[PDB]
Amino acid sequence: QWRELDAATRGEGVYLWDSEGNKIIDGMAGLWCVNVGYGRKDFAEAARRQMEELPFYNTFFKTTHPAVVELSSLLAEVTPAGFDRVFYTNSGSESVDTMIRMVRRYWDVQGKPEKKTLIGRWNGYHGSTIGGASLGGMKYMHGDLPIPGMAHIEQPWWYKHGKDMTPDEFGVVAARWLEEKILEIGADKVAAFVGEPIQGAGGVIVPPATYWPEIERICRKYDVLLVADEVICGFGRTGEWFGHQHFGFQPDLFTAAKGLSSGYLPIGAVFVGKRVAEGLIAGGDFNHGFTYSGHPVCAAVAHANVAALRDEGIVQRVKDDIGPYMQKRWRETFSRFEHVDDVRGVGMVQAFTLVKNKAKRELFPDFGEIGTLCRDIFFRNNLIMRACGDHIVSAPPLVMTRAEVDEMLAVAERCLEEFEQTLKARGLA
Amino acid sequence: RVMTRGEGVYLWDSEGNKIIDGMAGLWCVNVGYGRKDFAEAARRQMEELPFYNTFFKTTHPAVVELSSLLAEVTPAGFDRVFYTNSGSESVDTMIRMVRRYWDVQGKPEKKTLIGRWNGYHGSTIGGASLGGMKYMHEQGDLPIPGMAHIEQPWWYKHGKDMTPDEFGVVAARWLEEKILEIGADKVAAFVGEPIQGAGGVIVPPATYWPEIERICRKYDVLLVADEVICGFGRTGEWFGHQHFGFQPDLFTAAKGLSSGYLPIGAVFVGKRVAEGLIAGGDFNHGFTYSGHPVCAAVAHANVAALRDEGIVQRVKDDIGPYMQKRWRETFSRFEHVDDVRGVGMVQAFTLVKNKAKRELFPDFGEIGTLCRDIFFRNNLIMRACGDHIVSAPPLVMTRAEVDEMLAVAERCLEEFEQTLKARGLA
Repeated sequence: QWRELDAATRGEGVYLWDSEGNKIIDGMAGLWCVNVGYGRKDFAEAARRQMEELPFYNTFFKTTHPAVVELSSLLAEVTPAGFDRVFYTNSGSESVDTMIRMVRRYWDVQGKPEKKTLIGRWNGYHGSTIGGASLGGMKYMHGDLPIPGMAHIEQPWWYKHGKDMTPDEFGVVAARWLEEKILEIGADKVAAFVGEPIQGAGGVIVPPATYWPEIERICRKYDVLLVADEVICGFGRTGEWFGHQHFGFQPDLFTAAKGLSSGYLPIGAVFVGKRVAEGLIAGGDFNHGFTYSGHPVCAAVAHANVAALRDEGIVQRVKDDIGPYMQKRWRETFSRFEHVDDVRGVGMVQAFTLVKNKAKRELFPDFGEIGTLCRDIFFRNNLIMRACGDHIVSAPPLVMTRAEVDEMLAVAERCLEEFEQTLKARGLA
Repeated sequence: RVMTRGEGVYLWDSEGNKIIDGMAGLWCVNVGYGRKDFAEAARRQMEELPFYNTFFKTTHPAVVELSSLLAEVTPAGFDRVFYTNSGSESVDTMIRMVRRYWDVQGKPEKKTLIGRWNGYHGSTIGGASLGGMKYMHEQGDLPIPGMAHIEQPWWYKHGKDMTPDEFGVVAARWLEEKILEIGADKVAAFVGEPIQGAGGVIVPPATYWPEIERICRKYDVLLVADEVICGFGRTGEWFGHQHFGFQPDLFTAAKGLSSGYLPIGAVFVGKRVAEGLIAGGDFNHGFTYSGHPVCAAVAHANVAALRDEGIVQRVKDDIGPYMQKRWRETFSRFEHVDDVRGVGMVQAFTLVKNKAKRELFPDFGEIGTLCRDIFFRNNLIMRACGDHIVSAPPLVMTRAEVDEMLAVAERCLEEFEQTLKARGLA
């Protein structure tokens, strides 16, 4: 009946439940976002409390809503220095859209109305808004997109574009693709470069260690703003509070998604560095949001989420305990298989790639076909892992226990033992 | 001044001063404040299942339940809804659907959407482009391609010697002339708020929309209503386009769907367009898996209340007519107030330099801020859109509360007139 109306039961910890009684291991944590796992009844209480006390705070008053002030203050403590001014929204997509406007408007204030082009990457994802889909580098997205002033460079995907280079060597090369694009367009027309510290929807593409430092060198060289999209890597996913902290680059601003509330309520934000912030304040355009922005109820729940991620040592636990454990076990489990390679990951994000031949580094034809097939197995065994093309990705709730990790891998191991079984059964060597 | 509480149509500050909210948050708090039963709906849903995954072949029940409910309050033909987080996202999504739709029909050149100057459709790059705010077209480098604009049906300004009913036909035909200037083969849709809200509650003549609709059909152009404000009982009908009597192919909604208690939005897709998108496959995912359970649960409670408690029906039959009658009885006498207008529970008027010449004050907006500051000093929230003064209080407002709000409002304008003459601006 539910399927019928749709076409026209529970969650707790890292587990989900169906009406058939079967438990389900959610290795995706909703949409990369449910970082503290499900069943957080103190979040529900924080939401109720706020929706019964003050669910609104109107412009009429000089001040701003307490819960927002309280959230802004807590976030300042967990975010790196120079990000006191935050701009709240309802989603990561809206975050990206907003920062696209802030980026262009900033240069206007700086008396450089030519600097409007943002450079993204192919296979990069930055939301579903028109501007967001334009900044992204997905094909099946490209509403007459992209909009003007949007350019793209190739992604740091060593396995495919690495040739005979070492990852670190390929990191420099891949990063200098940006320099090439900048000189092609003209630095005076380039406003910013935007990238996920790790490409999420693109199949968890982890760039070499040399990549981001080189991207930053180039940005600073040509006076191009550096923007990180923490949509997925945000809030402990890599072990650090933010992806750009792990890879060691400092963006002028960055975008966050509902991971900020572990997906319990819709919310997002753009964190604006001092340099850019003073530019926007000098303009006066986004001053209304730096003050009045943020839905009270969502702020309250988001506050409790952040407070929990820090106070309960969930984030620190990813960097010290469960992260290193997940990476070692992930690599121990998937390195045996004949059609699995490029096993990768950091903190609580992992992935690998289904391949025809590991020796040749030969990918399967019709990139995506074999991935979906492997996904179907995962879904028959009540294990949720996502297939981005022929990439299998993982991103469970950060509070997952070592025991729960082994359990998940145990199931995943079966699925692949079967995957290669079906593979050879269909004649796909 | 610190806000402590909200109850019904009032806001209370830290000192105990009562504040009449004549704007209902942002045109959205329709059932009023102090709704503790919604808090329960949210609480319950968030403890049980505050999310849903695409592993199953099902859609979260709370969402299905909401969809099923909305289908009963929306006109026939609107069975499929695409949920979002805000009115802005709805507009942006609607833009992508409209264009994707014509791609399915083999008409890839049919991509230009037409809006109106002084129109408002969110704050996203696409929404701002479709909107007609000039102070908003420069920032962000707007508008984006495939976006055009026609003049607004503002009679007081562009009415000349025509009667409103005649002006309504002329204003509507601006759409046709634009379509022909661009070429019908390039026009994907026309988009408009049934009543321009942020523009200053611009109520078009009764002849406007019916003519707009005829033109859209004539040139095979999609018609899109933006119910960001008129939605959910504002005009007395569940949706503005119902009041003015036109059937859009899709319409967008904002957090009024949950009375602003939680961020939520939706795109309502008619038969024609829905069937089209399904043939594509681009959006088929969101017609089922889109929507946040908690927000959906609070929306369900809001919509259920709006209907089951006769709140909307009451606007149409009781407080609406009363509000309009009283609104006009109150402001008609003032020398520098004209174009007293409104319907249901959205009203407005315009501060003018001289009613005779229909002359407006210079620097449209300077005088609106002056008058607005008076409302605020007296703990009354009514918005100023230029020299336009607008009002859209909670639909559950009682008659006595209407009289109270109008009493203070009249007091503020008596002052306005005096400070106008004192400053030699009469």
